[PDB]
Amino acid sequence: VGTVKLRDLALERDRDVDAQGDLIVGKYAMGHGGLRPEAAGALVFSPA
Amino acid sequence: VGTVKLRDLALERDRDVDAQGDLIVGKYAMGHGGLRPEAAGALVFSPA
Repeated sequence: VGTVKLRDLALERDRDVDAQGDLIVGKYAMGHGGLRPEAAGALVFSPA
Repeated sequence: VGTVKLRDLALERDRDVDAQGDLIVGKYAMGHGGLRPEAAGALVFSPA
């Protein structure tokens, strides 16, 4: 399994005057996938 | 009678960029009530 990164975590603050409030936000961007099917497995329960 | 203040009068300004203007605001917070019933009265009219 592999991962590709474009951006990292960040925080930001802002103020609103039409509603008398405050704001906080965080964000990033990533992607995931699988590479080799011959290096994986699982253990399960037998059918009832 | 009495009065209780939590915040006092204040003013504030802002800038709007999507309508090309400015804003001005004023605000406060208060509450009112009565304390002593032995120092009050009223004058009225006779019925009918």
